[PDB]
Amino acid sequence: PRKMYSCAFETTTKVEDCRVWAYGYMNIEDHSEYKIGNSLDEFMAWVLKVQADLYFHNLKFAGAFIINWLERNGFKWSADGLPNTYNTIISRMGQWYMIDICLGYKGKRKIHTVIYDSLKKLPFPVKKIAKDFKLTVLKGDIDYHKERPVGYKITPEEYAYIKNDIQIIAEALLIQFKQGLDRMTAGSDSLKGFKDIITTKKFKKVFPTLSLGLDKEVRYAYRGGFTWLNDRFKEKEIGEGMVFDVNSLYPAQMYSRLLPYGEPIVFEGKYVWDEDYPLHIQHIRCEFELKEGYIPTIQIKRSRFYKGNEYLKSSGGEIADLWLSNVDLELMKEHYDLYNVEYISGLKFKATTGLFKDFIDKWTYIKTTSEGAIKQLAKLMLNSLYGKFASNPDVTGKVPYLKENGALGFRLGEEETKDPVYTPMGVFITAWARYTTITAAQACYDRIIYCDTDSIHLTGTEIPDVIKDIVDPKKLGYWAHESTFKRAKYLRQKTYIQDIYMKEVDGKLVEGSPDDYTDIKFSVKCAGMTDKIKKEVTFENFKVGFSRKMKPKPVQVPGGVVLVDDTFTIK
DNA sequence: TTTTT
Repeated sequence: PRKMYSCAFETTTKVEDCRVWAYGYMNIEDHSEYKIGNSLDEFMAWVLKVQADLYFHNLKFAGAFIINWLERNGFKWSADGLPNTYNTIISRMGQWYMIDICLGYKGKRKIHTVIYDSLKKLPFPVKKIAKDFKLTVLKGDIDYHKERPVGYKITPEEYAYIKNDIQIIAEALLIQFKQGLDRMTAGSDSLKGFKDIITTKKFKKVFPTLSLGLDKEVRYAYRGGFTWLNDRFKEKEIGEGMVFDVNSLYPAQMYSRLLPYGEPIVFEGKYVWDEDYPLHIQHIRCEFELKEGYIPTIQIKRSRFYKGNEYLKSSGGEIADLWLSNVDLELMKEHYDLYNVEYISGLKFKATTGLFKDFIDKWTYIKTTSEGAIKQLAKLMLNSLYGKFASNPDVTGKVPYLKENGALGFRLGEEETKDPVYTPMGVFITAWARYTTITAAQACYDRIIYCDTDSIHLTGTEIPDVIKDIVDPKKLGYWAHESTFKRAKYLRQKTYIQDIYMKEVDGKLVEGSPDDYTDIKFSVKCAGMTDKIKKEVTFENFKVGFSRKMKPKPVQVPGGVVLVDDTFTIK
């Protein structure tokens, strides 16, 4: 039985002198067992003797300073566990998942101490986890720009802050660990809770593993949410309008849409209706023109010769080679006119609508009859399951080494292959979800402004008649009227601002309407903006260009990493 | 509005 601890480092800001000036660790299953020093060598010695599992919230940060030490202390990265060797799992994108420090072997059992990332399990800021889990959290933050030489003495205040940080993460991790949720990520915790309910044996027969070629083609039909801005509104300031959000978009699809399963069946040319294999993916070649008065829906995989992340109005003289789920193809045919079509090949699948019902009823129930921590975790169980299917085959990531500077550095590693869960289920879930949003936006075409996965934004304050019957504040799969604004401005996908109508309900500010409001909440949404950068934004300064050097970014220096106030610009 | 100091 390996132990588990919540750990955190408080680091220096000096680009020259970067080091741990305070550390802390807390036994997760025993918060009385804890320590808070000020010496990394002190910490690291312990890290080597414990033979347990550690968890730093946002390993990415703390993981740096950890590598720095290992490299300068008889440790070097190694493929497969070796005495005084250390392996790691860092994705090709810079996401840390595990640092496995090996010390040797006792007969067989590897003597090691694995360091994990809590963020991969509780994907939120500590401050947030505190609030949503209702965990005591001290207000304020340790003075970061205070000169701290080596050996500096930690004050009673800074002490409380550090203990508090690791206790918050400990109280959270413990709840999941108290339910089998002992995986590396939330996703895997969901895949776990999901197998418990249907049985691994049933899972194996339902979601068989596919060949590498078969999976490659199925992925050709995979795509994310539907994010799109109507040009008619691009960069213009508009008046009143409203926002609608689907109640649990994915869970909803998983609960009642016809979803694939089983062994696929290849076919040539155009798919032929088959009752036992209702869903399919068609490899098709054609040209197309967006029907007059319809929203674009075709996105050709980024970086080839078609504006990446943009929905095409037409193929523009060039032939398109696409792999589409039948849900995606039915949609394309209603919004576009297709010419010179060629149906090449495809895959049929058996399908049912009862695969996730038990899973979803269970966790929804808990979510409904629970509060604070339990509730959030339940939502986490419910919202992290879909993604696990749309696996990412190639686990090829970075590899560390001491860079010519005394700082941390990386480069590309060998080529490794992980086995696909069941990608066809991923293709249809996201497809079904897009269909949900897109058909609603299209029915509101005359007022549609912006769409983003599970929400549509319309001009006007009155609920559209075509939408009325599927509008409801709580029901799963329904559209909830989330807000109404007095005015707004959209610049680009996920980049806008609104003046929302707020009212008073029992003592707090809540979304209101034109006929009942007392305030106007200014609201900004832009990929990468902060609470600080936001305070400087307003209607007339919000435009393509707006920039400020207020977005700190990881700049690895000798010893670990530092956050330099860099530049942020709306492009 | 990835989340860390």
